[PDB]
Order: sequence, then structure tokens, then C-alpha cells
Amino acid sequence: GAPATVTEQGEDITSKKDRGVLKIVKRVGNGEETPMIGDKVYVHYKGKLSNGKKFDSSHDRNEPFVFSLGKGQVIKAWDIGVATMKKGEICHLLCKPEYAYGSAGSLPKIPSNATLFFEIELLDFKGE
Ligand SMILES: CC[C@@H]1CCCC[C@@]1(O)C(=O)C(=O)N1CCCC[C@H]1C(=O)O[C@H](CCc1ccc(OC)c(OC)c1)c1cccc(OCC(=O)O)c1
Repeated sequence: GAPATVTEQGEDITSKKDRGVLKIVKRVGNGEETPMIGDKVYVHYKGKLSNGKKFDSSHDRNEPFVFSLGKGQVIKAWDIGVATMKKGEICHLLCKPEYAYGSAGSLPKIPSNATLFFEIELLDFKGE
């Protein structure tokens, strides 16, 4: 399925080249511009564990997830991955635990040492 395909065929987008964050572009977005550090970014996402269990979806809440990019407001894989996206882009992101919740996890849904899969759609970005 999609998690196997990004694991086996994804692009390593880490600066370290450590395979910690892998990406496949699923829907090509608009033009060339990507968001910059400090931009307010609006996204929709769904996330799943390596055991196949869904853990969250913004679509199910009928509102986007909003954060400021590159400020450590989200897990490392998301600051790294969203920074690569064009407006309107949908991608798949595989996140090894060192770029996600590590050995701690996030109770109750995320266990220790968890590799995470996300589908992410970048809706918009703007400077404040
Ligand atoms: C079950 C996983 C998780 C549980 C908390 C709510 C969100 C959650 O359901 C989830 O799907 C998730 O795993 N997210 C939410 C969408 C962005 C990616 C990821 C996330 O980063 O959530 C953070 C969790 C807290 C956090 C922030 C920064 C960290 O490192 C710098 C970090 O490391 C372990 C952990 C989150 C949750 C809620 C809001 C967030 O930012 C916007 C805001 O603060 O209003 C961010």
C-alpha cells in the first residue's frame, strides 16, 4: 500500500541524508514557490501508524490544521516536509521516530519508537 511505496520508493528530504523523512509527491501543486520560515500554513492531513491504525485526520473535523512553519511548533518531519511543498500539493510523508515522537511516543495513541505515515495537502501559506 501507500506506506510501503513511500518506504521503498520515496525521496530522502533530510539535510543529513539519513532516510529519516521520505516523500512522494501525489498531486503536483502550483508553480514553483514554497512557504518560508514563519509563514502561517494551512493544511489538511491524515495520519496512520505502522500497524495500519489511523490516529488522526483534520478532514474529519471540517477545519484545517494551522501552524507557523520552521518554528518547532510541530514534529521535525513536518517542519522539514511542509517546507518542500507547493500550494495545492498533496504528498505522502514517512517519518522515522527520530523526526517524530522518538522513544517517548505520545500517549495514548502513539507508542514508543513509532514510524508514522501522513498524507498532507498544503492549502495555503501567507506571511503575517
Ligand atoms: C496522535 C498524534 C497527535 C496527538 C496530539 C494532537 C495531534 C495528533 O493527533 C497528530 O495527528 C500529530 O501527530 N500531529 C498534528 C498535525 C501536525 C503533526 C503532528 C504534530 O506535530 O502535533 C503536535 C504535537 C506536539 C509537538 C510539537 C512540537 C514538537 O517538536 C518540536 C513535538 O515533538 C514531539 C511535539 C501538535 C499538536 C497540536 C497542535 C500543534 O501545533 C499548532 C498549535 O500549537 O496550535 C502541534
